Amino acid sequence: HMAVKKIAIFGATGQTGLTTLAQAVQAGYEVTVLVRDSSRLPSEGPRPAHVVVGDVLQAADVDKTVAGQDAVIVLLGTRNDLSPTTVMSEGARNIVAAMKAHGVDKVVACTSAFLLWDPTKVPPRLQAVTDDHIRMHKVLRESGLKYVAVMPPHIGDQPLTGAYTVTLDGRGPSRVISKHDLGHFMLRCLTTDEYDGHSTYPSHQYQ
Amino acid sequence: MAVKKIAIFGATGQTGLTTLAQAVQAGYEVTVLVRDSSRLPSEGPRPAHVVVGDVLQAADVDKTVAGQDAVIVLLGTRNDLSPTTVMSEGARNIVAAMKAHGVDKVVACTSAFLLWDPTKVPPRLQAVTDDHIRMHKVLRESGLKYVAVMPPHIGDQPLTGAYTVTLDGRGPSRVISKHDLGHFMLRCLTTDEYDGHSTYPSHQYQ
Ligand SMILES: NC(=O)c1ccc[n+]([C@@H]2O[C@H](COP(=O)([O-])OP(=O)(O)OC[C@H]3O[C@@H](n4cnc5c(N)ncnc54)[C@H](OP(=O)(O)O)[C@@H]3O)[C@@H](O)[C@H]2O)c1
Ligand SMILES: NC(=O)c1ccc[n+]([C@@H]2O[C@H](COP(=O)([O-])OP(=O)(O)OC[C@H]3O[C@@H](n4cnc5c(N)ncnc54)[C@H](OP(=O)(O)O)[C@@H]3O)[C@@H](O)[C@H]2O)c1
Ligand SMILES: CC1(C)CCC(C)(C)c2cc(NC(=O)c3ccc(C(=O)O)cc3)ccc21
Repeated sequence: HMAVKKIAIFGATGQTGLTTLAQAVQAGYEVTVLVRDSSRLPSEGPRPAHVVVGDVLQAADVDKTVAGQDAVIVLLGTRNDLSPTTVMSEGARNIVAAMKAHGVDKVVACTSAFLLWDPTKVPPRLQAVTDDHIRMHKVLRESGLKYVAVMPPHIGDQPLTGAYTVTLDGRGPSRVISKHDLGHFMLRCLTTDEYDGHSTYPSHQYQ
Repeated sequence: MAVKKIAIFGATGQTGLTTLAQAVQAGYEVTVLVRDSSRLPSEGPRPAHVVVGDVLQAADVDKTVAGQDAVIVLLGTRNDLSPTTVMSEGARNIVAAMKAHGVDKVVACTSAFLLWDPTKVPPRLQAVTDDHIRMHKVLRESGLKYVAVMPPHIGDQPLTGAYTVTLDGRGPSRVISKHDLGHFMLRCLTTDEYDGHSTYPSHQYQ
């Protein structure tokens, strides 16, 4: 019945991206992914409708990915690399410009629950990556787009439940969210305007 | 000192716009150098003088620095991904103009990266950070009374006037509102105590 039907997913080959992609395909979305390496997509796994091979640091590649979409999901990250980086904030800059040029309004983007923390209490080893989450959140907040700021705590390997808590504009009662539940939530944000302009912290107790 | 007339370079950026607004509200006679005056707000506080030009033309810079009591430098080129000298070349023009016109006080903003180990700088920001360093040395070698403002993350929180200022080192917090940052650049015009120092404004925003 397709109010939102065509979506771009950035970071679809990552931990959360892969299950977000699987869930999106099963839910009937027509998914376009931007991937650096097509081999990162599972050969047996569910196939997106459209693959763009390129880099989020090329405006041209982002433009090709955002063209014609109804909404954008952002799950960019640096895997376990804790080095100083601007890939997420610069990627978000390109995504914002592409959305504005192509008339896409809705962006659901994952940073981190550390953006709800006292900034001085972030573990030093995570500060470089958190610094770029901060830069990225500022890019998206200042864009004027309909931006849902997803700020998860630890991403785990527990099941899909669809039963997690969503805390608005503050830290939630648990310190973990499964990658499957986080992906479920990213997609849920496509079906409602209630989180637009808010920060959201999904979390759950797996039992 | 008795600072009434200031030039602002970089007035159309995010920090420059609120520094300009606050300077006009406080009563400074502000001159700005802009490439396109349509980039200045049509409403609210407006500067007293507008020079149309850019910081890479020594004549435009001389026209902007002439007659001033102090200079505020809010130049940026963080669009740049690879070696660039716009900021340091601009500071060279500004220093030459201040010397020619007898202007002694410069308050310039670079980045708190200049107070961190260089391995803290993200690779795609190293070029702009390298030119921040070059601009800082151009101003440190100046012999002019130079306050180096080296802020951390610049946020959009409302003005508080309650931030802390750390001297020659990093402070406790890691963010400064663009409004508090502009407030501090203006405060540097009212005192000698920061001259020849690096300054790190920061605050925790409830
Ligand atoms: N407990 C946690 O792990 C945790 C907690 C809170 C927040 N976070 C944050 O949550 C977000 C998602 O985490 P995650 O574990 O699901 O992600 P991830 O496994 O790190 O995957 C990151 C995705 O971004 C892609 N990517 C990186 N650079 C790219 C580039 N230049 N161009 C195009 N794509 C690029 C990656 O592609 P490749 O496959 O080519 O590498 C990958 O698909 C991250 O930002 C993370 O920092 C994680
Ligand atoms: N973003 C951060 O979190 C952060 C943190 C620490 C430090 N800083 C640094 O603080 C400084 C200012 O902050 P910002 O973010 O507000 O900068 P910004 O938004 O990028 O503003 C750039 C300003 O620089 C002027 N400019 C650039 N090249 C010029 C040229 N040839 N001639 C004349 N003017 C020129 C521009 O004037 P015209 O447009 O009229 O040409 C413009 O007003 C920057 O250097 C930045 O790197 C930023
Ligand atoms: C850089 C990266 C991807 C490396 C891997 C780990 C180390 C896994 C990681 C962990 C977090 N954050 C959290 O795990 C977390 C947990 C609870 C709260 C909270 O209680 O608010 C907040 C944040 C953020 C980024 C990262």
